[PDB]
Amino acid sequence: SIDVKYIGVKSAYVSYDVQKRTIYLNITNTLNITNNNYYSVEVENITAQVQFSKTVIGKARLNNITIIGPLDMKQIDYTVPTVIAEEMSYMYDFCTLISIKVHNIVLMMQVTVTTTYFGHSEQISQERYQYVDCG
Amino acid sequence: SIDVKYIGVKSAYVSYDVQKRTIYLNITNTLNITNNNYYSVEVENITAQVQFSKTVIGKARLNNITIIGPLDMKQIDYTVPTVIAEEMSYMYDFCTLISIKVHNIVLMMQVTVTTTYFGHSEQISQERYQYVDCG
Amino acid sequence: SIDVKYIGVKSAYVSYDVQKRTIYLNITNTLNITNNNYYSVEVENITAQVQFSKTVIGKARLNNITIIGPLDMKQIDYTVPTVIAEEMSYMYDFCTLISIKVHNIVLMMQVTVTTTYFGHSEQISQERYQYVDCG
Repeated sequence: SIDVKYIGVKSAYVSYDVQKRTIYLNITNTLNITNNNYYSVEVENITAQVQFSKTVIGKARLNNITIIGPLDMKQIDYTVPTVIAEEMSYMYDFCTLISIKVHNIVLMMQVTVTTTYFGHSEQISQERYQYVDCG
Repeated sequence: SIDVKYIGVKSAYVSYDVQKRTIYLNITNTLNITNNNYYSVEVENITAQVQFSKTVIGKARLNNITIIGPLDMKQIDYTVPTVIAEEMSYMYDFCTLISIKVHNIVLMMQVTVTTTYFGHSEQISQERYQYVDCG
Repeated sequence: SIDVKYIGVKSAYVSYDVQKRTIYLNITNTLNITNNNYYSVEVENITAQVQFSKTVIGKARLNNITIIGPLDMKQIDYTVPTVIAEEMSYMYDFCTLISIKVHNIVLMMQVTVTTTYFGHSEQISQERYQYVDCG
């Protein structure tokens, strides 16, 4: 909720990059840094009362107070039919990165059917650092 | 919730990168750093009352107070039918990274059907550092 | 919830990288670091009362107070039918990384059907560091 960075190559606070045929003579670097971070997050002071029927007296009658009726979920449901008569395939792959007909699914249910949740929740995902290097 | 970084190559606080045919003579680096991090997160002070029928007196009658009725979930349900008569395949792979018809599924249910959860929850995932190197 | 980094190659606080045909003469590095981290997280002060019928007196009658009715879950359920008459396959693999028709499934249920959970929960996953190196 504060510092969510997607960085491409490198990250630094103080950085030097000296490359590619350069001359770097008799310099004098002098840093005097003071970097302090005082995070104080999410400090909560909650005070909740959650009743469904508080203080019913005197010959009353209640019925179907909270009814979360018929429920249906069908999250990932997909059909990929394929009807072929004659198929011929040729793949000549060199220093590549292929993916054919794969199925990558990620599903994360944090707080599903419940009642009266308090506190904090968090869901984080980051995947598939794939890589190919040829010389 | 504070520092979630996806970094590409490298991470540092103070970094030097001196590469690729360079000359680096008689310098004088002098750092005087002061980096302090005081995190104080998620400090909660909760006070909850959760009743479903508090203080019912005097010849009352209750019925079907909380009814989470018929429930159905079908999360990952997918059909990949394939009808072929004649198939011929040729793969000539060299220094590659292939994936054919694989199925990568990840499913994480943290707090499923329940009642009156308190506190904290966390879900984190990061997968598949795959890699190919040829010289 | 604070420092969740997915880093590509390397991580450091102070780093030097001196590579690839460089000359590095008579320098004078001098660091004076002060890095202190005071984490104080998740400090909770909970005070909960969770009743379903508190203080019922005097010839009352209750019925079906909390009814989590018929429940069904079918999480991972997928069909991959394949009808072939004639199949011929040729694979000439060299220094590769193949995966054919594999099934990688990961399923993690932390807090399934329950009542009145307190405290803390955590789910973490990170898989499949696969690798191929040819010279």
